[PDB]
Amino acid sequence: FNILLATDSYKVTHYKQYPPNTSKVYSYFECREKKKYEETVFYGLQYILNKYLKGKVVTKEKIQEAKDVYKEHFQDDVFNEKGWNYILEKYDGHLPIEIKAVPEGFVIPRGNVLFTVENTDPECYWLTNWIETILVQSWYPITVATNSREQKKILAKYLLETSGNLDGLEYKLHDFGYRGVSSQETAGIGASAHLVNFKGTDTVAGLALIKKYYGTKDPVPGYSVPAAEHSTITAWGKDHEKDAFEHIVTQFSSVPVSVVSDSYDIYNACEKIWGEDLRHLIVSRSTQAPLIIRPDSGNPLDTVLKVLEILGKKFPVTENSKGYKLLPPYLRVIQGDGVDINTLQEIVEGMKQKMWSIENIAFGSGGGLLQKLTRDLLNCSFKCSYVVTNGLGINVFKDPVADPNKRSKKGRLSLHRTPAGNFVTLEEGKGDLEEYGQDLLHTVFKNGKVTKSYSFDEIRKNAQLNI
Amino acid sequence: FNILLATDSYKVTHYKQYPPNTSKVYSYFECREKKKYEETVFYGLQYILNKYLKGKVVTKEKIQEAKDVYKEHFQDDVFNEKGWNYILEKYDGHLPIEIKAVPEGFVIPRGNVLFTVENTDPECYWLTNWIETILVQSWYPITVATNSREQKKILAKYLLETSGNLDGLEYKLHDFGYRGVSSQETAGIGASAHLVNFKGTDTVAGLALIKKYYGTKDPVPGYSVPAAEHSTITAWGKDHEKDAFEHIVTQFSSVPVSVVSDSYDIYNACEKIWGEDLRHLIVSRSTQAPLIIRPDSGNPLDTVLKVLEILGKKFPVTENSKGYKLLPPYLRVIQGDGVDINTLQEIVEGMKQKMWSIENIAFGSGGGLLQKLTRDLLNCSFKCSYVVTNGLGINVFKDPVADPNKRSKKGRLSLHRTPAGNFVTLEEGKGDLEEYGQDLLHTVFKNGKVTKSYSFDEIRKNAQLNI
Ligand SMILES: C[C@@H]1CC(=O)N(C)N=C1c1ccc(NC(=O)N2Cc3cccnc3C2)cc1
Ligand SMILES: C[C@@H]1CC(=O)N(C)N=C1c1ccc(NC(=O)N2Cc3cccnc3C2)cc1
Repeated sequence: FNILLATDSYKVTHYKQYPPNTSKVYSYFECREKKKYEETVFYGLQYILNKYLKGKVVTKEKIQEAKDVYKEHFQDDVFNEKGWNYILEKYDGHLPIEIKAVPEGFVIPRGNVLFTVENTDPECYWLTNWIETILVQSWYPITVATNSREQKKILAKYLLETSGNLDGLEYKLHDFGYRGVSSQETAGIGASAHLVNFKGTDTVAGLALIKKYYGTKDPVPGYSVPAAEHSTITAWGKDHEKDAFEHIVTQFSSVPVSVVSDSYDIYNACEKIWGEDLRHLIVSRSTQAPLIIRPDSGNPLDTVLKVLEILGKKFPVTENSKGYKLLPPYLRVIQGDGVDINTLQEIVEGMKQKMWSIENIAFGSGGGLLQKLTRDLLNCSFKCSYVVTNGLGINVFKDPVADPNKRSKKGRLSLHRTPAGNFVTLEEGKGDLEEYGQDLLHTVFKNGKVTKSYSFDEIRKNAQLNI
Repeated sequence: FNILLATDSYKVTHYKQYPPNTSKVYSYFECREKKKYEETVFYGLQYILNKYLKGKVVTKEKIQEAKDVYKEHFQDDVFNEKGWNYILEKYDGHLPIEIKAVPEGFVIPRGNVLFTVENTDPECYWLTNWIETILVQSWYPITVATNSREQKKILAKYLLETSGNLDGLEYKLHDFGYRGVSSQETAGIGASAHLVNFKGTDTVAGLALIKKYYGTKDPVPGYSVPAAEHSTITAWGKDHEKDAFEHIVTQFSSVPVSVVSDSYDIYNACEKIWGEDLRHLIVSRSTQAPLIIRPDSGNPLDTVLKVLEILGKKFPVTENSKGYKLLPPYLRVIQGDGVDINTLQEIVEGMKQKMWSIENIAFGSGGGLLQKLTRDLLNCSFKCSYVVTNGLGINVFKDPVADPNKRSKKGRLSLHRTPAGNFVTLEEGKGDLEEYGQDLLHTVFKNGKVTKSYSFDEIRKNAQLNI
């Protein structure tokens, strides 16, 4: 990795575009508010600080590599060799940068400063926005963690209404999205952002990232159970679906086992194969080792409601304290196809209307959880708010005529507790008046060293639901 | 990187789920047909073969790391230590796998075999689908390359109608999506997939991936020009937008320069600042070094049409051979906000309706180009089609009752030229009859060695538009 090749091309030319005699460029990141995701989980910055920004990031070889590449890329010699050499010689290749950030796991309303960046050496005014591209990728873990947590709110609300408790809440949305993300690296980041809110994952890459960059008291942050795919059923031949089911549940008789049942006909599998032919292998299983039946095709709501109606008539169904129907403890369902925040809400409301407890079901989400997200969802944005030119500080901003929603904040920023216990961002250095107590941002990075870190345990505690 | 921790958790348990006495598992990847992306660019497999699959991928330390992690992850000892040890001892940690693939750059209609995977050792039946997760991530570079190319078709069609040529087509869609993707790795893969079709990029990460894994005769596969951001304008102070514009165009007087002009009022910037105050610096510029005015806010179509109307009345507009209006060669426009395949089509059709040539404009796309894409768009899918159990080959498939569109192909597959010059996938080993030509799939991977490679130059040639 070469930080000199880890920015937008145009930023290579920016050191020649600022006003001459500029000693300071001070920039900030926010989840810009709109005209519905009203609060965001801050998670991911620490990963980036440690992997890409900290220590000796500049060498004589990296400056040369970059000079050679940009000479051909621009068909011109615009690369700032002198500026990068200054960093190598003065600070042994350590970035003269101060980053202040909200603590990780913190749940902040839209339109508040989450972190600030500035240069600590007047020579390195250009460096602040060089690293915009790297720092803005914070959007991804922030967004995954926020959208995961909003899904937990929906599951929590319906599990409480239909069961009267939150038992198993942290295992009800399982990460299926390893194959569905753009890269191995994305898989690690995304799975880690999900585990802020839940404990169930099949995206193994997430575990090593958490261990290396955050840490947990427990040996692993995430857990899984044995489960079939279409290959492990269909390999037996079309006329031997029963022989496949029997072999799989018998191999995993004393642990929970998920078996995809839609290879040929989901409704036949539930009613005839599970419901009659193999009934005797299901009803004998322990409460700690249920069969979990997995549909994976058709309208998600309609398929879940019909599978439950089928199983309710073949197995001894009970009625819980609140009047909702419950399968026996050895039998559960998981819907692992077409699950996003929208269809999740559709299914649990649909199940509630037909008097089925949410105790009965868990969800698998892949693309909906880790891939079908953009920087646009929470308006994740990095902008310059304050510069010092000719020894004079100026409050700086954009305010486009045709979009007031893209207006940026002015001057040096500070995050404060209101008297009612909410958050406010003070602009124009007004935090120095100390009318709102102390700044809630901490220095997390300074002059190539990480100065403050959080365990994955702390982050989980900060990210807890109200209830 | 540890390939033993680079799969879906549930696949760790699959070696116990296949029929006993299974010596072969043969699986295939396709872009499944629907009930409108009719043809896909095959690109990305080679990257994955070299980075993750080739050579000694298994060590005594990696088997132990995996055994320790999975023991805690499952709260059970399910990990196949024996199977992974066999690969270490017999093949010096080299994967006993054969992968056949269509050549990279190839444009194939939906629902055709793109690559096949199988084990070369009867012991390693389980290995074929272990690597599904890693191989299926091919969806991302395939999808980016396909969607980029469809956008090139739209640009090509309207540039021809309005100008009568394709001059500068390969520079008209510029990659802005470095900050908008989920990771550094994704940035590299995505930018590389775009450069299959175009030569303009700001996602620098793409250049090193191409050089390392593919190669070009040319020194670099992608190019860029100097450009401003809001920071390099707004840093001058609200009342000095003119002083900023003048400084920037003067610094980059002999090369093309992009200047974002919407910081406060885009319409004022075009009509008064560019159109009157600084007119004398624009009209003096060379045809090889134009000013490119950049709006970045408001309705994309409406803003482009109004900026052009403004500039058409302040600058000497010509009428080309085909009756469409053309700015002087020293003045061009780029729309770099809210550009996806849909809005791209909206704008060029809108410009055509108002008799503006597509010569006038180029596009910047970030999230639309590299992030706002899923595995669902082209139905990228990996399925088992053929097994050998008890020495007997079986043709295998899924066929869900409630979704015929998820039906998979049967038996050993082969890709052929039809007599009319189209593609067909033969099922059930029917390719072994010589009734069609040669199989177009070539062995690209066998027993830990990459056996066939393509230059980025070859891939570009294969991916060309007809015309
Ligand atoms: C163990 C949890 C808890 C629970 O209460 N229920 C009902 N279900 C659980 C569960 C059910 C199923 C799985 N795993 C799966 O079905 N997988 C794993 C997986 C990964 C990627 C693509 N497809 C699949 C199929 C994982 C956990
Ligand atoms: C030079 C190309 C070719 C051409 O014909 N036109 C009209 N425009 C071109 C061009 C126009 C603009 C740029 N670059 C930019 O405006 N950038 C670069 C960039 C990257 C990420 C986010 N924002 C920006 C702003 C690069 C190339």
